[PDB]
Amino acid sequence: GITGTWYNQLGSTFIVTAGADGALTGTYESNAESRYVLTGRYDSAPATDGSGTALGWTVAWKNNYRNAHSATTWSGQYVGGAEARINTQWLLTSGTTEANAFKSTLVGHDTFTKV
Amino acid sequence: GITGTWYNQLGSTFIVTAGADGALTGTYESAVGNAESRYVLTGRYDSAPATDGSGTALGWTVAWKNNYRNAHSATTWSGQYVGGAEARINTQWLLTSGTTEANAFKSTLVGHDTFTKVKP
Amino acid sequence: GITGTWYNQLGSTFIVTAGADGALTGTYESNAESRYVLTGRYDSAPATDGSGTALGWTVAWKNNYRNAHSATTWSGQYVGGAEARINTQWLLTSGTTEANAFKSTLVGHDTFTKV
Amino acid sequence: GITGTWYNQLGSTFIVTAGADGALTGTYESNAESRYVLTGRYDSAPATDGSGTALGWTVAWKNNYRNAHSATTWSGQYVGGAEARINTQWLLTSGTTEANAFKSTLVGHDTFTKV
Repeated sequence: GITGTWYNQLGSTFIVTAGADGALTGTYESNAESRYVLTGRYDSAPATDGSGTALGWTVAWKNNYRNAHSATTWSGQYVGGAEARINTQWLLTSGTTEANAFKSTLVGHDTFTKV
Repeated sequence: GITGTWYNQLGSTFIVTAGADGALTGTYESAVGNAESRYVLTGRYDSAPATDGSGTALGWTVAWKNNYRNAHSATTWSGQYVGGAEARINTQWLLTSGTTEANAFKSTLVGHDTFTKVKP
Repeated sequence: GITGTWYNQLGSTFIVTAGADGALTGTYESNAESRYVLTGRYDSAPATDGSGTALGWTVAWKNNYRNAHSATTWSGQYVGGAEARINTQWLLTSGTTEANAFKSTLVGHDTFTKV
Repeated sequence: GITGTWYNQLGSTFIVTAGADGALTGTYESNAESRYVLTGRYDSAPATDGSGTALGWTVAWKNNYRNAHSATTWSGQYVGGAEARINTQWLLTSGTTEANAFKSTLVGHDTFTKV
């Protein structure tokens, strides 16, 4: 159920392939200037008790056209079914000097759907 | 640089290779939790950091499943590498477990890790 | 604005009083055994540009009937408007031995509405 | 054991009184320009098995001299002993417009000592 195209509410889009041995590979877009490589991992043998599938992935926001000197990680779970969704929490860290490290990391949450 | 063997404050080991293309590949062995042996890791880093003394942003994921066991969970580390006298990588991390919908509210642990090239 | 009775996504009720110089006082429930004291602070002089009102509160999960040996803090902002809402992120810390400190804190998010 | 003056390792000072009712009251200094009111809660009946004591507190960064339109919540635990410490994770939320509301919260950590 994970392989495919996913959308959040802010428009953004991500296309992933969930390989056989837990790999997650794909791209994240918000045009070419807006596409970034993603890579992650997921639990390739989840429970069957009704639990979701744990996964995670990272995007460093540099492509051949841009560099924000930052990286986001999303940690969450795939919830299959008719309203399949991926519920995540994320951390965005920015390259900062030591003096400003205390405010280098933003936290938030995102839900992705197939629609 | 980032490539090498790193240790966190708890004795966990992170062996990583920083590719040319912003890719991070390696292995992680955790000292704590529902873990055993090495786990595959993958991530990304900024391969063209700023000059001003800023650190290098990076992140990576481990799904806690190998041939020995499966914890049904995954951890993502988000942070930055700071080179120099004592090189170090400072991170914040999110550990998400597979749960049913009713317990999704308690599925995610949050913490911070410091990695260094010398074992503590 | 902030003063009154609020509800989250899950059926918990939060009754607050917002005081003239930034105190937040009240109770958090989910009967009496599920009733706990909260306290916090808010920006008593927000921006007039459209931004929300920053706030936070804490609940320790001890009352006369129960003690879970833990505390939750909510960090967020009130938004006045169509549906007045409080959007938050929370941290729940459990008292642990230092061997288990790594697993002591959960993170999540909640949205409160007067409905 | 919590009542007292506490220092983090970046020049900040927390003076707190822990009340018999589970209340935390005090001052956070980062000068009188730099003094802010804090309020929180803690477990007034913790375990005596070596587990720490859960607590939290909030500072809204408004005083009579300045206003950052922001608030920090600290979630953590007190650990007694020779080298007593309070280990925390915090959330700093800023007042933002609706569209910037995703970049509104910073996450970090703090350790305080009686030094």
